Amino acid sequence: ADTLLILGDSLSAGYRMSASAAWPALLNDKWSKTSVVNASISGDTSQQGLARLPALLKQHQPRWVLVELGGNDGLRGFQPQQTEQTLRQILQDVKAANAEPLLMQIRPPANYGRRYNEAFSAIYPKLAKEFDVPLLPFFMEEVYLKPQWMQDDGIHPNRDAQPFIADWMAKQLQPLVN
Repeated sequence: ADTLLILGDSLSAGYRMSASAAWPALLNDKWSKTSVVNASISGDTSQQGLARLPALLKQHQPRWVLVELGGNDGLRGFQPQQTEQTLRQILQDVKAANAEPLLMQIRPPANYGRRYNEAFSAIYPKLAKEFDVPLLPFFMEEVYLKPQWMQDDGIHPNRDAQPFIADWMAKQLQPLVN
């Protein structure tokens, strides 16, 4: 089976829950045909993900790499321009490893400021166009509509949400991984 590497933060690693409870594990279970390797770490900024990428590509030799990063950059002092360059590098590295990067749109909280939010959000469509890659919608948009799937911080999806995110992701990824 080919390998799909998930390079994400808390949203893919699972916030305050075990690896087996996070949606990537459920997806892996749902899929013998495709191996889903979760290389996500709670709190990771795009830079921290990029730092771990080289070893991951060499060790896992993935055919596809889902990039779900950037949400932690704002609070970590990174300007939209820095997030853009970091993601650009990640996409470059993924392609150079003969893997297909699958980028996911990320949306920061509204209390971050319109100036930042507009610039930040624009990063994703720009890179997807620049590298001609798939741009998946932010999976949390659907989760936000179900308070019963949100943890207390109003930021991370809870345990009950994972199976649904896994199904949602399976649907989005199906066409991309054949």
